[PDB]
Amino acid sequence: GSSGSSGSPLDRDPAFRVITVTKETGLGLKILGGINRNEGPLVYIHEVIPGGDCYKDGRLKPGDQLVSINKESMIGVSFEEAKSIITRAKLRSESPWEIAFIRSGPSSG
Repeated sequence: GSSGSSGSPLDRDPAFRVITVTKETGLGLKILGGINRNEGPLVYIHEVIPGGDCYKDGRLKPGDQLVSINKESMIGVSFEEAKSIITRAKLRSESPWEIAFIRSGPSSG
């Protein structure tokens, strides 16, 4: 059957949500954590820079756990890497920004 449980490096989350942010100038998003950093190994939104693509979206916020941007991996990655991807992303292209993270919170009742 299936083997694992206890603990694992990679494993898609149940509340894993994926959205898209209208790309115009560039990502303009900050990340936190890093297998080397203290906030890691998980990666989260350090802060939404005022004047970015996501900034306008709002869907995302500072503190949310990221998963992958554009088409890379943010889970269990190097703080510099995740950040290196944003600026390395397509940028100034035609397709929007592929944002993947986990969404889940108390709503109503």
